[PDB]
Amino acid sequence: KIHVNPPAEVSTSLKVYQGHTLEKTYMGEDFFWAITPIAGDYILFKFDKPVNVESYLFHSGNQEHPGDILLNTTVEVLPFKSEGLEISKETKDKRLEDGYFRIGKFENGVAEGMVDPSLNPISAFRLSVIQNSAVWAILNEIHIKKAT
Repeated sequence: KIHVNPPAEVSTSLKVYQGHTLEKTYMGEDFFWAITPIAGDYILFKFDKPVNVESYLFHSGNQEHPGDILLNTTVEVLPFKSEGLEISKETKDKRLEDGYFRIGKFENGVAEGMVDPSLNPISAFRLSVIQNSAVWAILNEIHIKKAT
């Protein structure tokens, strides 16, 4: 699908297969196709400006290769403000050492979810590969939706 995502510098540690780069998927042009993701691989969307994020949608696999999905991969967000924000005990528990919050993860090839209003606006979205994959990973759709 084609969405207008917030302007961003987009990068990955992953090796892509035959031109299937992350920037084209972010732009709606083609699907991302990574060779066998390993623990500690990431996909990074670093926004040019802070974004008030309502929700996110990542769909892995596609019609032609439906088992080429993202497994054991988390959804992490970097708040623009590092301090000056009360957050709940539950939300503090999701804070990583590098200051990203772990808000979600891939379940049967899909990650979709709301952003806690207390974390907005956001400077970056990251997808962290926590464990090794046997399968290649397609990203067919990326939608980061603005709340404002």
